[PDB]
Amino acid sequence: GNPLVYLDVDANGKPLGRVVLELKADVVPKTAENFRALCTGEKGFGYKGSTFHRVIPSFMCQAGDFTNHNGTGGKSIYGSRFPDENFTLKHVGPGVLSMANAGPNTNGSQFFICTIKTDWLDGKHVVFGHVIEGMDVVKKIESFGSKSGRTSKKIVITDCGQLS
Ligand SMILES: CCN1Cc2cc(NC(=O)c3cnc4cc(=O)[nH]n4c3C)ccc2NCCC1=O
Repeated sequence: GNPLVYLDVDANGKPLGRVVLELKADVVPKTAENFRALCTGEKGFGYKGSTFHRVIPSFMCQAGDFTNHNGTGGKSIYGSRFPDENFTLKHVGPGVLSMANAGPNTNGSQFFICTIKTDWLDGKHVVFGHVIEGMDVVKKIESFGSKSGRTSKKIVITDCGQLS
C-alpha cells in the first residue's frame, strides 16, 4: 500500500509534535518514492535536521532545502531535479502535500503543505500526498510565518522516517 511517513517538528527547539503524511505512490510513484527515501535518509541525505524556511499564513508551509536551508537548494534521490510525473491530484484544500519547483520539471526535495485550497497551483505543482494526522502541528507552523515567508521561529524537522 501507500507509504506513511512522519516529520517531527520543533519550533525554537521545543517539539510541536508529529505530522504524518500519506504518499500517493498509487498515483505518483516516482514522486512518492523520492519523498519517502528523503524521510528515511536511506540514500545518505534527506530531511532530518532541515527546516521549514518559507511559511505564509493562509497559504502553505514550505520545507525540504536540506542543502542550503534557504530555498535555493535540495536535491532528489534521482539527481538534482526530476520531471513532473503528472498533475492528477489537485490542490483541494488544507493538508495537501505538493512539490515546490522553479518551473516545469524542476522537482528536487522542496515541498509544501497547504493550509487552504490553492487551486491556481493545479497543473503547475505535483501533488503527491496529504496530512493523515498532525494538522494541529501544521497550523502551529503556519502561525510562525509571515507575508514574506520569513519565519518568526526556527522550525526544524528534528526526526523523520517511514511508518509503513
Ligand atoms: C533553485 C535551484 N533548484 C532548487 C529548487 C528551488 C525551489 N525554490 C522554491 O520553490 C522557493 C524556495 N524558497 C522560497 C522563498 C521564497 O520567498 N520563495 N521561494 C521559492 C519560490 C524549488 C524547487 C527546487 N528544486 C529543483 C532544483 C532547482 O533547480
